[PDB]
Amino acid sequence: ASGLVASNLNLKPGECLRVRGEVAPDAKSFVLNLGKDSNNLCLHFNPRFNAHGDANTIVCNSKDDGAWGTEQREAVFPFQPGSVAEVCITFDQANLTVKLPDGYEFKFPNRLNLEAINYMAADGDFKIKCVAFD
Amino acid sequence: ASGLVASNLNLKPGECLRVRGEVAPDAKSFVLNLGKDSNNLCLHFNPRFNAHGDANTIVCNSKDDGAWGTEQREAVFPFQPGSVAEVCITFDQANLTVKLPDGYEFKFPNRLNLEAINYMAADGDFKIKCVAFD
Ligand SMILES: OC[C@H]1O[C@@H](O)[C@H](O)[C@@H](O)[C@H]1O
Ligand SMILES: OC[C@H]1O[C@@H](O)[C@H](O)[C@@H](O)[C@H]1O
Repeated sequence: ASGLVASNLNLKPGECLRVRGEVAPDAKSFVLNLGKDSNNLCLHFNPRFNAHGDANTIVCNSKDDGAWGTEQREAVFPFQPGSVAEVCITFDQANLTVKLPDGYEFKFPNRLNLEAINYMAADGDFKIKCVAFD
Repeated sequence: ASGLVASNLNLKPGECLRVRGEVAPDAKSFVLNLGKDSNNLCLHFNPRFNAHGDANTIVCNSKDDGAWGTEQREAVFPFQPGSVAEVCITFDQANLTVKLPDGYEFKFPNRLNLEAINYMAADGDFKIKCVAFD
């Protein structure tokens, strides 16, 4: 009952991952994890409506062998409870580029130095409606 | 080398699962599996161009607690190596309905009596590019 989990993605540098989902009507936060596996994440994309002291804050972090890295926070929050939201994530050797619903873009360093993303997992108040790879 | 693997799909009866992927240019066949897990498949969708002694025939079968059931072969074959193909799948407790690229649709008995589909997997000859739930 958690969220969609996909493996063997083999997303190489330069490829874009497009994820469209539904934010729960009473969402507190949702997560989109990308990486090698559940313990090695190049991107922990975590928009928080109201959770852990954050109010409408997008928090991103890396996870190397189970250990969380230094969190990064964005200046915009183009997400609304009970509404469709789409995010596009591009993979590069140095950084991951994330484009939000409203077109805002930001980068998150590829700390684990992954050469390919093979794992994706969604969880929280986000019901995935479609995923596309390129 | 296998294809994409998705779990926690939570596909419910009546929902439409649209899968679009690229058929390898030198594929002798390809597989799209759906079910509870790798050992319990409500649908083993296997178009065969030239494999296992068959030619341009779509072979369907189920796998219950590891055991393969009786195969069913389809009447059409709207597939070709080295091209993009999309299939649309839905189900109820009695049957699964598979719609092909040519708009043709057939039914395959839901032998596992599944009330939800949580697992999907493609092999090395079918590269999934898009997955939708509607
Ligand atoms: O640094 C990332 C982590 O931050 C925590 O506050 C949160 O509870 C975890 O689920 C994870 O998001
Ligand atoms: O009916 C399903 C089965 O068909 C056989 O021909 C094949 O060798 C098995 O691996 C399995 O796919």
